[PDB]
Amino acid sequence: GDCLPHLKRCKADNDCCGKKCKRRGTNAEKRCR
Repeated sequence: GDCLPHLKRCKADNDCCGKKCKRRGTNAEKRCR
């Protein structure tokens, strides 16, 4: 169990520590933003 930072690549929407991972469309897995 560990969320990603608010600026590192994320493999899932709920993978960052902000629960807001950016992507190329509507939530997917680009980078924590």
